[PDB]
Amino acid sequence: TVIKNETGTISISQLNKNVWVHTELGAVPSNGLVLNTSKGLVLVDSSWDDKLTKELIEMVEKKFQKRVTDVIITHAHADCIGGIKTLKERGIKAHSTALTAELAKKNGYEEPLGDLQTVTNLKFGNMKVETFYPGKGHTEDNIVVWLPQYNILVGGCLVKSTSAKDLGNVADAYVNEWSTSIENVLKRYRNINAVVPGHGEVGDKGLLLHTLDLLK
Ligand SMILES: [Zn+2]
Repeated sequence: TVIKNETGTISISQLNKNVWVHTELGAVPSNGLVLNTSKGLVLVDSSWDDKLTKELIEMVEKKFQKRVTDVIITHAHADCIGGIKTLKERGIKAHSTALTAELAKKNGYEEPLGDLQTVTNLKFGNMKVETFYPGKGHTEDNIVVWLPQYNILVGGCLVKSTSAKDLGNVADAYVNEWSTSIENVLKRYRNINAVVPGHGEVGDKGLLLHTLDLLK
């Protein structure tokens, strides 16, 4: 099941019952998650900017007939925190680590909550979510999201997709530490099913090994 906007720059597809993957084109595609809970919609990352972000929010609210209550910002880059202004004026809580919050202000973005610690467990209705800071990699502040009831890992931009041969923007990256950070994710979650990369299609733990390979 896949739903798109008239333009084709925004799509939302179902992973399973309450988990969907949203993708926006900026033409570079960017992934995020949409969690349908008994108490509102929770998103993992926003979109490139405020127009795409408002538009994404509008679609999911229309489809599920619920409000987006929270959003998890994985790092301080446009494809993740691009629509923080949109989120704040709609009363949407933008969760982020303290580091991500200061880096956002540093990049001229409105500041997220800065409430997430190294390991944080959030539960929205019946939907369990865990955020984990593995260390520096793609950016200094990048975190991953884990859904223990489905064993789905949102590696975000710390993980590259299967056909990706480029690590992307490393001007802000910590290439050398990146590998150790992926290892921490691997040691922390032993039984991973699906992993969502920041760009590209959903895969498995093989995506993390693939990324470590690119990093060698
Ligand atoms: Zn990034």
